[PDB]
Amino acid sequence: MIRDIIRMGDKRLLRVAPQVTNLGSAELHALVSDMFETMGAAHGVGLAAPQIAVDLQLMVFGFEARYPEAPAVPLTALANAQIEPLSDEMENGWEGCLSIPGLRAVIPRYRYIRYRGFAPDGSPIEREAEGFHARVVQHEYDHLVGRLYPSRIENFDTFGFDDVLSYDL
Amino acid sequence: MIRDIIRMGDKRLLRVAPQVTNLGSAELHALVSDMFETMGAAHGVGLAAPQIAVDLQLMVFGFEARYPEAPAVPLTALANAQIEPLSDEMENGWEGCLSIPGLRAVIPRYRYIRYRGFAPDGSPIEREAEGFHARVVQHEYDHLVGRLYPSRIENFDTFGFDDVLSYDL
Ligand SMILES: CCOC(=O)CNC(=O)c1csc(C)c1
Ligand SMILES: CCOC(=O)CNC(=O)c1csc(C)c1
Ligand code: NA
Ligand code: NA
Repeated sequence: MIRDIIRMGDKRLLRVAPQVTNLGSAELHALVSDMFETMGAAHGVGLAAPQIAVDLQLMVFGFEARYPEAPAVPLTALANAQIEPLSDEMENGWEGCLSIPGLRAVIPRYRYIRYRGFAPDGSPIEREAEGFHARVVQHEYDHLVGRLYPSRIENFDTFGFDDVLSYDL
Repeated sequence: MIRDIIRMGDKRLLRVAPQVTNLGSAELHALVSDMFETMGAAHGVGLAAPQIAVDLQLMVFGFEARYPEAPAVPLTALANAQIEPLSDEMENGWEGCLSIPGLRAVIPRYRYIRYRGFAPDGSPIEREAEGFHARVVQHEYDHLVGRLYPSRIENFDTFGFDDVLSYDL
């Protein structure tokens, strides 16, 4: 089932979500399937559970094919994500958010991370990630601690409506 | 004539506008009349010339009657505005912007200012202003130096879509 995505301004996006504790359950599997369905209908590249007003440490992300420079990111559902930078190096790049429709900004992120957590069937996931793959997971992780991209913008010249911006990163 | 209001992302909002040098002219008077007409159709409380893609130090503002707590602000067209705080005191309050439709945030502004400049007929204007009157003029003045309200937000919990926010200032 497609779920409504809540918009910035909704206090439910500002919460610190608790951990997932029903790994392997039918209920988590249904939630995850809704999330992938919801992300897909919205043409997203990542979606975090608080964006459908579900207070849990859970995100889905990935796509084959709008982010032209971005290589494929495997379709992944990750519960209880933890992230650690693997270098100090920051890289700037474009982000939008389905809870902030119409807009985008340049945001600095760590270029190189490791992330760890669990797949919905309860098996561990741990991966080193870089570039857009890494950015997507850091952006979704922010949602789980009640953070959205605008509080991360450094250059406000790059923040604007997607159909109007001509900032050349 | 109603002019298109350009949206955030348009580089023309990021310019430092030059001064008005045609005080008393038919051309300025027509521009000002368009501005008041444009602001009115959009139900604004202030509009700055760069928001209609006119690179000039010029703003219109004021209204009898959406900002419930706000008393009447006289209808005013101000060219070559200069602003000086009359106290260090900051006050938080809600702002939106016609170049950023759908959104609003809490923004700190000086509670008490003086502003000076010229009416379109070339006579001097100078006024002490406080509260919402003061805020409106500071917000429009920012447009003349290529600044929009998001680069002034301190509390990102208060930034969101007008139909969704339940932040209680
Ligand atoms: C209609 C398509 O909109 C979008 O996908 C806008 N961008 C995102 O939602 C996004 C999530 S993580 C990240 C790095 C970007
Ligand atoms: C549709 C009505 O929208 C608005 O008026 C949104 N707020 C403004 O544009 C504004 C200009 S100065 C200031 C303090 C607020
Ligand atoms: Na919070
Ligand atoms: Na600028």
